[PDB]
Amino acid sequence: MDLNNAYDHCKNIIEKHSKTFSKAFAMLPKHQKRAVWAIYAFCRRADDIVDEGENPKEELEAFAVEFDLFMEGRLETEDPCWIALQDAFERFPLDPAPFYEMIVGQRMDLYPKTIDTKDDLLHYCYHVASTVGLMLLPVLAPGKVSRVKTGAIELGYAMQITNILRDIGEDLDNHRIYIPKQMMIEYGYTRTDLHNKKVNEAFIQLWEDLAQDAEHYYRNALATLPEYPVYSRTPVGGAAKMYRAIIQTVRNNDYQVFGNYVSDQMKKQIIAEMQ
Amino acid sequence: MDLNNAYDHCKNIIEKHSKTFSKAFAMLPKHQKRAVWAIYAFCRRADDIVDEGENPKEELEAFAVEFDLFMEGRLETEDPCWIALQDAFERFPLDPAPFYEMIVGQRMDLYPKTIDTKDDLLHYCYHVASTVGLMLLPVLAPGKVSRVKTGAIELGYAMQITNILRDIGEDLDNHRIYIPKQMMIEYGYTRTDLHNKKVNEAFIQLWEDLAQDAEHYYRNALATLPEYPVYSRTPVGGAAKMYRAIIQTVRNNDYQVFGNYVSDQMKKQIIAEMQ
Ligand SMILES: CC(C)=CCC/C(C)=C\CC/C(C)=C/CSP(=O)(O)OP(=O)(O)O
Ligand SMILES: CC(C)=CCC/C(C)=C\CC/C(C)=C/CSP(=O)(O)OP(=O)(O)O
Ligand SMILES: [Mg+2]
Ligand SMILES: [Mg+2]
Ligand SMILES: [Mg+2]
Ligand SMILES: [Mg+2]
Ligand SMILES: [Mg+2]
Ligand SMILES: [Mg+2]
Repeated sequence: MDLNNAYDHCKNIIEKHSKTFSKAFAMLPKHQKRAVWAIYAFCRRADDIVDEGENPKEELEAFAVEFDLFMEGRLETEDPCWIALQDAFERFPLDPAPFYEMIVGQRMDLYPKTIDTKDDLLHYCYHVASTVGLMLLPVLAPGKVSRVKTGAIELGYAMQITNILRDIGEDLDNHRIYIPKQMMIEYGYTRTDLHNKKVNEAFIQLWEDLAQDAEHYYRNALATLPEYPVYSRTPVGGAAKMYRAIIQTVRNNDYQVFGNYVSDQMKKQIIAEMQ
Repeated sequence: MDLNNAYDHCKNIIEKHSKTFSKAFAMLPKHQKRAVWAIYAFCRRADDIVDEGENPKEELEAFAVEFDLFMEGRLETEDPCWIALQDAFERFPLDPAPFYEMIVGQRMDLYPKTIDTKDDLLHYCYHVASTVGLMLLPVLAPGKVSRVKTGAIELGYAMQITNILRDIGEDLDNHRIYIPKQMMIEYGYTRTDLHNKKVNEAFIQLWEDLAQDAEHYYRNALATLPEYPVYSRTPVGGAAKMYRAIIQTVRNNDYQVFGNYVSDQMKKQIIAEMQ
């Protein structure tokens, strides 16, 4: 297909995966929006290989090999995702380094893993979420990367921690735990408590501890919003605030995370306030 | 109850939990056999708190506090397990140190844990299995503890590794993995493979690697059998060989450990050959 239809393929991927990010980034000007769709599709394919694929090691290694060929300018393909990404790399000064770092992060999920400390948690969040922010920065803030970089990394932390806090039960059903072990020890929330899906006062203490770290990172990220060009402020601030709202949604549902969505109407409220 | 009925309570515990250990240790002379029942009951209560209890941290801490009171000679109780254990400690020179170390091992199972290396695996096996052997040694080999000690520790390794190899699926269903992560990486057996309960050629390579380590430890332990007094050789050698036979049982069932017992008749064959 031609470039328009290659980008349209990527628009469908983001629209199907995330109402929050699709709605936020649709507000960008044309070529920035299309580049974000292509970059998002690269992240989505990597994460889907590891989180949903049948042999994730072999399939992720093949994905990494293809991206190597892509960066050498030598990938010949009809895959719409690569056609779109080729244009984005040629149209904006995208840096391959965070793309490689994302693949490093996805490798972290291939084998059994225990998060021991908050520092362990942030190392994981950096490689699977902060890198996405770094991938997007040349599109969202041309010429201003170094002054918004730290906020973008911390927005990554905030969003990934939020994801983890929403998904404790879903991840447990998949034999994954991202809650730091030292935090379960600090608050007396045992593996047996988690296994029984117990929402007790120790659970809430631990959950709120992590949630407050996420809230701190969101606040730090939002403080950098005036340094973005005007056309990125509502997309980035809107993405940040709709994802942050997952936290209060879980609180309002009494921390029941063993069975949470910001409502369509609430997303529209947040976007309207940004605008 | 009196001492006879307190020990009988412990005989029932071992008979219900393990046909292998009950059959092996019933072959000991009277007072050694009764002491082994009491020591086994102490191990069984600790492991059951952590593996089957409802709040294992609080319940294991209370168990540890009671054992502290017991060792000070100040526990007043009607619990048959403590009455039996009191007699065993007064009748034989039992060393409290491995009893404390067992509780350290049980604490290891309270919170999320990843075994990374074989050394990590052996550290766990030492604290939950080798300590049992060390607890029993003054009863099984009076005056010969230091010359049979290393074999007893390695028999602990062999038995716990065997237990782990038999129980991979049962432990996975309980959100526990004892297979070393570095071994899954070495052989290319991913967390997704394990989650799908796949018995492929990479699984068999990993399983056989661990099984051969266990076989090495069994051989080392059995080489020390001539240093035991005659009345302990069939109990210890018989316990060792019936538990080792779990390995070949799993092999004969094509490594299907996601749904294995040595048969009653096979246990009788092993005991008869020892005798
Ligand atoms: C606009 C800007 C500067 C940054 C926005 C993009 C960033 C930094 C992160 C996206 C983070 C997440 C959690 C995507 C969901 S993938 P998932 O739901 O499958 O998550 P999982 O694989 O369970 O971790
Ligand atoms: C006679 C002599 C010198 C030593 C014999 C006793 C020793 C060293 C170990 C007993 C080991 C095991 C695996 C008991 C099963 S408890 P379980 O089936 O619940 O195991 P788990 O809690 O899953 O690890
Ligand atoms: Mg995912
Ligand atoms: Mg993921
Ligand atoms: Mg998630
Ligand atoms: Mg057990
Ligand atoms: Mg146990
Ligand atoms: Mg077991």
